Amino acid sequence: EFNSQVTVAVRVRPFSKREKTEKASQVVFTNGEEITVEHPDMKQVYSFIYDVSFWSFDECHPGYASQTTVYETLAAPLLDRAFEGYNTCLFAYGQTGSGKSYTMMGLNEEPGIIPRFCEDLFAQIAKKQTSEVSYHLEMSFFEVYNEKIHDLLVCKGENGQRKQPLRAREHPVSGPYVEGLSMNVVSSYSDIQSWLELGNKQRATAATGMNDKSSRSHSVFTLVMTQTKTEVVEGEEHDHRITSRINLVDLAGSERCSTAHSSGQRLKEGVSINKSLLTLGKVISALSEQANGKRVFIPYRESTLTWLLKESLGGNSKTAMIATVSPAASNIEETLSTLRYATQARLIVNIAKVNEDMNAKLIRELK
Amino acid sequence: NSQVTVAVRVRPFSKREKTEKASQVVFTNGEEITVEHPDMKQVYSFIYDVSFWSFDECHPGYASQTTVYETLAAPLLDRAFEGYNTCLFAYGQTGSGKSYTMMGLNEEPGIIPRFCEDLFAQIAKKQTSEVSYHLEMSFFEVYNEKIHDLLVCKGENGQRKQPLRAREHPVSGPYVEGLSMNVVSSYSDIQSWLELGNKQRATAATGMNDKSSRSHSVFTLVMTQTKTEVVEGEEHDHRITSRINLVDLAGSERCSTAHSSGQRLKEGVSINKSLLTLGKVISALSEQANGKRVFIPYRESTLTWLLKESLGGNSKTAMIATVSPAASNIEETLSTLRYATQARLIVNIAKVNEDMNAKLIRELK
Ligand SMILES: Nc1ncnc2c1ncn2[C@@H]1O[C@H](COP(=O)(O)OP(=O)(O)O)[C@@H](O)[C@H]1O
Ligand SMILES: Nc1ncnc2c1ncn2[C@@H]1O[C@H](COP(=O)(O)OP(=O)(O)O)[C@@H](O)[C@H]1O
Ligand SMILES: [Mg+2]
Repeated sequence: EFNSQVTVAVRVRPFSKREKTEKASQVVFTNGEEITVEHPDMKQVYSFIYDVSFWSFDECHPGYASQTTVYETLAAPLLDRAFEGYNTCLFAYGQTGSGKSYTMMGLNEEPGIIPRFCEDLFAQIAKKQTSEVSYHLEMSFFEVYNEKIHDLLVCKGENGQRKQPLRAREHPVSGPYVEGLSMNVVSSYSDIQSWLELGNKQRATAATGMNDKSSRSHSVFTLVMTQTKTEVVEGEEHDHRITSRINLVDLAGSERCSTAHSSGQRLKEGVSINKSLLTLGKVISALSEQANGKRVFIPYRESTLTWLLKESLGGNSKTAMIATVSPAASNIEETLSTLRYATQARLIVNIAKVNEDMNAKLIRELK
Repeated sequence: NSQVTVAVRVRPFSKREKTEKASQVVFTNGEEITVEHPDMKQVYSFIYDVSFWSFDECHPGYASQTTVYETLAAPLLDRAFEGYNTCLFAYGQTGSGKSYTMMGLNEEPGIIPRFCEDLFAQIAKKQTSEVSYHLEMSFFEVYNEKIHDLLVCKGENGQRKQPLRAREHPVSGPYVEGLSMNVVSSYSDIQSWLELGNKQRATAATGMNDKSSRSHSVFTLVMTQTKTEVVEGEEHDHRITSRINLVDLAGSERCSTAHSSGQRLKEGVSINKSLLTLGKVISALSEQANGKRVFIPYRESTLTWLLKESLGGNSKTAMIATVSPAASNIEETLSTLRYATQARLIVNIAKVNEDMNAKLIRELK
């Protein structure tokens, strides 16, 4: 009966060193909810509406959306629903050097969404930690690189090459998953921060022409929260459990080989990123046409990313998209591709449900 | 016209099998003998007339020492005083607790002492100085189809086990030629002779324990009840003789699990043959009591031969089987339980033990 719509949001980034050296023009203007793109040639103007818009272009102009603002507007509802008993997903999308990693992870003195999410989660837990409710939290953090899966939260052994790949499998009920994945327990913010540091140090980064710290890999942060609660029953208590999966996803960029001066491994990994975005795009185009009566088959098996995220793009999750765009005029068509895929993702509808861990057993038939 | 009163008696976990987490295989649901294979390959069911669930105290029906005596042995005493013969067989494997079930310990005593004390008490109560009761006793063993007396001390030799032979008196029935009969008046007089005889009984260290019986044991009480004559003349004219028999058989002992070594293979065969004959006799008597014409094979074993008159006519026969509830002794418990069933066994399987969430059907119905 529920049909949860996907929460699309947009973030305009300020000018970069490259776009200031080449004195590129501003074309992405905002008025609040709406985002418009006045082409330089002045032959046509496009405009798009979204649930949420962020304008980090100027640190002084009114309407400046900060890390705390994007958090409190996007992630806090997802935290409320995750405590309610829903699965949640927040995934970034955009081009190279557009503010996806800065938006989600952030830097040391400019945190992104992930640390704030974990911090507020643990705060609400410590503030609701009664004997009525117990809380158990597991985390995983993994990487997709040249269609191979990798665990980020391990201390690699010394060798000429030490990256042990994992395999993806399909459980008939739970859906796709990764076999051999470290699921580490967490009690408070400190362990989370240490694991995040280890993961962001093990992640794949390189220096390319459009970002010196360009992530060469998709990154997924999974939190499994199990909250146990009681009901006065014929015997002992502690007989309700609610599980929730929170998937925070930072993806890479399209990376045109001409601008991004690339030869060898960068081309190779870059090409892999291009094949991962093409598949993802095709899955967001088929999910936006399957929510309009037309019947379509979503291709999730053509990429490990979309295969693992089968349950988030569709299926059972409350999901949100952060499109990242640059205001320069030298990237208009790529910004527009991002905005068109975001406006199509707006039309996605999922079926989110409470994970009472009791269906078909006894209280399903009570109900 | 009397069928056997077969009864079973499960024992509780001991120290070793409670420490080593040996799981329970024998359970109770009113039939009180259901065996769930630990792999749940088969669920057997062993309906019995009487059964004593001495597994854990908190269950209703914890059959204690007093319970088993007052239930199964005291009728044999009330019947002995009626002028009729009785036999009580004890069957169990090494470790089931047959000794603690029949004899008992200094605490929580057993069938033998309860029977003897109640006998002496009822005698002293019914005694009038016009009626009198006299008790003599004998104690022998059957070994490799041969007879031996247990109350005869032996001298200096390798060993002095002399064989006696059985003979049929045309009226008194079968008996042993050369058996020692000894008078008694109190339970110490019996306990002394028993602690003497169980030292000369046959025992050897086989594949099971070093103290495992390899011979059947018969303990016989002969009771003479004499009443006087009021018409005129001699007393000793109204005499009633009763025979109580307390037997202790050995184990079936399969050779597959115990590579018999020449002399441990001559005793297992004999025991296996005697148990088969005993089973045929009991099944034929049960079928007789339910209105059939059959023939009881007394003659295929010295045991049944000498116990003919105690296993036929107006006599009372009981058999108490002792079993363990551990999964370590499943092959032995099923053996003990199959040799005791005078009915049809019921084997089945269905994994309803764990319906996923508290009897799905109660609300899915
Ligand atoms: N809102 C912002 N304020 C200040 N600097 C920003 C902002 N957004 C992005 N940047 C800068 O731009 C770069 C973003 O690179 P990154 O987001 O990692 O690329 P990608 O999104 O392709 O992974 C960083 O060096 C960061 O300092
Ligand atoms: N029904 C019972 N209840 C409690 N304890 C028992 C029971 N049967 C046996 N036991 C304990 O286990 C032992 C009995 O085993 P035992 O008589 O040595 O076996 P067997 O007589 O077959 O050689 C005794 O030590 C006794 O304390
Ligand atoms: Mg990045």
